[PDB]
Amino acid sequence: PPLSLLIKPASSGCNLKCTYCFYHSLSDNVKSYGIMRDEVLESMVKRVLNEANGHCSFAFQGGEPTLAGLEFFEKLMELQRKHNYKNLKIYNSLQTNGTLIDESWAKFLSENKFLVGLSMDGPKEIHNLNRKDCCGLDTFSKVERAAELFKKYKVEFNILCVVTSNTARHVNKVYKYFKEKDFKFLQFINCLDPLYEEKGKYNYSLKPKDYTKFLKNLFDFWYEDFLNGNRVSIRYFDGLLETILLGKSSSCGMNGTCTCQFVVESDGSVYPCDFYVLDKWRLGNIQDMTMKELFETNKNHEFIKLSFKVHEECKKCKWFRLCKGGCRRCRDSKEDSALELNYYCQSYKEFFEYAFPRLINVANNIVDKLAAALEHHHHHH
Ligand SMILES: C[S@@+](CC[C@H](N)C(=O)[O-])C[C@H]1O[C@@H](n2cnc3c(N)ncnc32)[C@H](O)[C@@H]1O
Ligand code: SF4
Ligand code: SF4
Ligand code: SF4
Ligand SMILES: [Cl-]
Repeated sequence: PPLSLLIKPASSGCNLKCTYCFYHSLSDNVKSYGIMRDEVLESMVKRVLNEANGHCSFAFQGGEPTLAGLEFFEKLMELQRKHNYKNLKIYNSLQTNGTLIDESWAKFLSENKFLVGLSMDGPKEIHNLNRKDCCGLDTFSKVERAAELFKKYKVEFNILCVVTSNTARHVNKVYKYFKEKDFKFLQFINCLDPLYEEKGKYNYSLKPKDYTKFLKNLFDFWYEDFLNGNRVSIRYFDGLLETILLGKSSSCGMNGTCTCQFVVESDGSVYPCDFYVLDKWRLGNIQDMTMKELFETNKNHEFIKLSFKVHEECKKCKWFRLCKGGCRRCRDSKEDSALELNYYCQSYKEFFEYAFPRLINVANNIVDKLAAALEHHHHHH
């Protein structure tokens, strides 16, 4: 089929220590496999190019993927050029904290048509509250520097903003900052508490009541801009529009059930979702097994099967066709247990009662522009 992989080329290694981050190697309660060896990179690229049909996608995350260094990415591009025997279209993307981006990176990413996700939580004070370096110092100016480089070198990028309780209290400041910077492709990621911990216990924790307030305020700002002919693409609202018009969404977590994301750690180990890079969900190694073999594992089958359970409340919900129960990670409360109701169920219900009337209007407005914006959240065209 088409194949899409999420690769951690520096594993969980990172130069920052964001308060809410459970992905980095120096973080809460996460082993690092170091930098992906040339041999593992080559194995992975050739395998995807031989086994994919239609197209394939390589997404580089972590950890901070720029820690693998620019040479790693140059070798990636040489492998893609040499070994794409089927002449597939290849999509490449990079999610980065931005702090190591310089002119050499910006030129490389522009020249090689990468789609970049740049993590920025809002204006200076909001961003710096949680996104601190390993010495505990500020990072916002370095991220702004990366965004300016991306603008100068015409790199395609989205902003990835984590929604903490602070974000929810200050939607106006966040939305206005991104507007001033002319960042028109935004993705708001709900702050997740560490897996299987009791939810809502940290000062940054996004509780359901906070998330309701966030969604309603953000929608009002977005809709106002829409009425005034300023198009701002917000990934969730666009996913709602595409669910309304197409019956399905391009975003994992909006379609009711899980997919195998083919997360590849730097040792070549494979996992089904980036929220689940854990030994009990380790599918195998990409050096040893085909993508089909990995997908066909008992572990993958089970991971996907667990998400098909529909909560009883959802079956009767007026918004079910719109929401579909949300992302499995937001339903996974306890180790080895059946999924519960989405943590944010109440938030979605209240937001939908507030926003559904206006959502249709925009849905009736759209068309090619909506599909194109939605694609920008997924891959470089
Ligand atoms: C894990 S980072 C990896 C790439 C890179 N280091 C960066 O910051 O963009 C990927 C995205 O996940 C987000 N993230 C980190 N901790 C999170 C959490 N607890 N809940 C939701 N997203 C989180 C980050 O802010 C970032 O936007
Ligand atoms: S920069 Fe990215 S990986 Fe590193 S600590 Fe922050 S969110 Fe986590
Ligand atoms: S947990 Fe969420 S993001 Fe991961 S595969 Fe399932 S729906 Fe997708
Ligand atoms: S709003 Fe709540 S009950 Fe309705 S589909 Fe979503 S999670 Fe299920
Ligand atoms: Cl979003």
